Amino acid sequence: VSLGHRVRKDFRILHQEVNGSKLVYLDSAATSQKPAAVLDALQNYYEFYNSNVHRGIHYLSAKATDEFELARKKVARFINASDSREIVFTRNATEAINLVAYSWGLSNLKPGDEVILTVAEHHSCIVPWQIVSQKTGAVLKFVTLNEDEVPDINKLRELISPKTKLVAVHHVSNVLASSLPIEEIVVWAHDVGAKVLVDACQSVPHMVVDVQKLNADFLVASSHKMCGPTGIGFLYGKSDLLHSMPPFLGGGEMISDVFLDHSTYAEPPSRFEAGTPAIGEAIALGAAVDYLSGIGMPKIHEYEVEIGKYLYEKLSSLPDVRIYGPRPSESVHRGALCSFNVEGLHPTDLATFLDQQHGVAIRSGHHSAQPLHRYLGVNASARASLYFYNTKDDVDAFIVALADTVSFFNSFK
Amino acid sequence: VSLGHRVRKDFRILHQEVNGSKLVYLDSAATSQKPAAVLDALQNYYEFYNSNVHRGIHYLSAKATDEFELARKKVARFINASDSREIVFTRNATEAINLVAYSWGLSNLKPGDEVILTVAEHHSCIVPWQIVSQKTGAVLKFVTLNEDEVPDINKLRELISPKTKLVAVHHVSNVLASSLPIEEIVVWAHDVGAKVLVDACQSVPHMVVDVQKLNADFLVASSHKMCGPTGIGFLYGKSDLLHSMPPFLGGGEMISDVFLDHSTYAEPPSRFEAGTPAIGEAIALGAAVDYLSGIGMPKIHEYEVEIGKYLYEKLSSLPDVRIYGPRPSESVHRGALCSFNVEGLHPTDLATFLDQQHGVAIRSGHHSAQPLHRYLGVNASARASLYFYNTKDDVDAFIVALADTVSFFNSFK
Repeated sequence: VSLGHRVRKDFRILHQEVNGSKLVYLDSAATSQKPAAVLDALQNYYEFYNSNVHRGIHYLSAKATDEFELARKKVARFINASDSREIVFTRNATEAINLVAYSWGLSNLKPGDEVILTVAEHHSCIVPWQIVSQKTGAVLKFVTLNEDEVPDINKLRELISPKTKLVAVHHVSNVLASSLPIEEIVVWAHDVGAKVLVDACQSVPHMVVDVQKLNADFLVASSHKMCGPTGIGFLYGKSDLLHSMPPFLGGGEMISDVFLDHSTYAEPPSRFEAGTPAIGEAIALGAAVDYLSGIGMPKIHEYEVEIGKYLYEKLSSLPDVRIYGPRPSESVHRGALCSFNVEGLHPTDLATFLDQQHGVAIRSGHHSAQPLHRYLGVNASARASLYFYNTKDDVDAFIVALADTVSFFNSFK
Repeated sequence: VSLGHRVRKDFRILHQEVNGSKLVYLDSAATSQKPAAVLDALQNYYEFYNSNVHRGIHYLSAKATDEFELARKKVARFINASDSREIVFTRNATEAINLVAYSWGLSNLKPGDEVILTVAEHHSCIVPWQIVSQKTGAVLKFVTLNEDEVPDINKLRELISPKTKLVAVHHVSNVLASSLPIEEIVVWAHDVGAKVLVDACQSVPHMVVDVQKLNADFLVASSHKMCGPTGIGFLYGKSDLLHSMPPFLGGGEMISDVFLDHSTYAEPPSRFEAGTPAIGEAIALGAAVDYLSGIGMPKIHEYEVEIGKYLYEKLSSLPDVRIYGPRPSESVHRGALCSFNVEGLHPTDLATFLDQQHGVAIRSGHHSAQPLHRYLGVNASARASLYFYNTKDDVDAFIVALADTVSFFNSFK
């Protein structure tokens, strides 16, 4: 029994019919589905010990606070943070990136300072640093792709100079499925005195992530892509860096004392957590971490390797299909997703027909990476993305359905 | 059978023993408990149609998107917004206040501009404006209390001058249980060109709220206090005002087009909703709105006035008890909470004993209203706070338990 066929039972949502067909869900890169264990944890919180956290004294509040802070610890060890106080809870990675931009960026960046991105960056890792640029006078340096449709590592290294103060790049690309050598990027950046923000949204759900091994200064991720609930995500930041940073959001809970004239602030991470947090959601994210850890991130990543290659191979075997990004090898690792287009056909037509006639769920669009599509020469692409609850059977059904969809639209010549 | 005894069945969490005693929950001002209907809607989302929202072609996405946006309309209807596009989803009211402070505040407040608050303001409606003041040179004008321990409405009106640009005050106080004449205050502020932000966290869950009648410019509230999940809250704002406002958080979903050099932004409310939102939590908040509406907010308000009055009377019948805020009368109405202290005893001792020996859950501290307690001459107070699932029997148990607690600690003096 493959991993997918073993865990499929845990995910109630996959066991239904859509538009007359068995659902085939291949959009996990937009968001993941949740196992019973996570939903149980969420229900058990609300039904048995919901109360506001910290300084609540009474039994339910003490239990709520315990589990809440315990979930912070679970996330901390998942990414191997040295200290749980280096984990700050946000709504999503987007907010987490904004926290760094507002609190650290507006506080450390001067006119002339350089921030390095790639053209394959997600919008949440472009727009905040655009606004920081417009406020501070800092300049954005973009790393174009090479012949293998991945960010050019020597071009990136060339861009690292004493003017560089920040490198904000993806660990894994949500479109190209390519990875960056973060650990060595961090060394080159640190040699110059620059900080590295890692957009780890597509790596944390799918492979082992070690922030100490990476030595990254900031790392961001979203719960909803890693079998956890919507409405929570997290920011990792080195303790020393967080202690240096001013508050982002202000108000209740993040303060030490409040006077009419001024207020004093708590230390991280409470400094950056203003008002009542996503308590039940944090606790269920903890459960998602327990669930993923129970399977084993090595087991998951190795499985995604096999089904990802299988998806790449079968998709690429169709004529007129172009898959963006690198070709799989033992030197080039790919995430378990393919962004593609079919000659003469619009990806929205593909996605629509796949869903309506075959119950297959993919997405069409720029996938929040419009500049990348521009550099590739298109406005949109189709994307099939897997998680460990997908199977080879899912890929086969998708390929059959896609071949039928292509045949349909081409029949009109 | 009273409303409380009618609906208690809906709330699983109330039916348990803590510390050997039947639970008596009197901490709803800190957070509320959730009816089965809300939890079911949350579970139903995750088990059956979880998918990312907007521009998603496939069946599950279309359904999630429809329910997500329907939930936005349910919230707009609940507070009688004229347009659902005037509702912006946040993590909590604190964030919503921060949105206004950052987006509207920093781009409209100049050195010398005045912001009017009261000394009874919640920390989330104090600290963001302190920070804005520090950044723009604006100044805060605080309204003190009168002999009835409510904000001096005379001193408030007199503070209104051509220098005031914003009045940011509570609708109902989370400590005093008093209310402010918001509708009138809006008229006075608008006559000098000032905006009004209503902190409606203690009004939205407990009574009919009509933003068009109030004619408020901004209004904020948190889901977790109104039978909804943690992790979501909202900002209401007039469409013209929201349209004039620059983005707060930047990234995916809030954009129109993203280029390497700059980005354009969507219109409200998408403009202010960056990255994947708390999709499931928003849907559940809509279910909470459906639930509260099914009971009836006038019926809820009527019931809280009765049990709130009952609580005040019983508590004030105990010797050496002082309740902060105004006395209940035919002209002056209190919310269903009492913040208090007992002569010679610390409120933390009261709360701890009540929980451990009697299973009674209340709160001790400054309840994120520190300048208010300072003003009143104390560092902290005890607070018992009710919702419509509380009964007179709960109040009787509390008073019995409190009398015993007072007896215990005074037995050593």
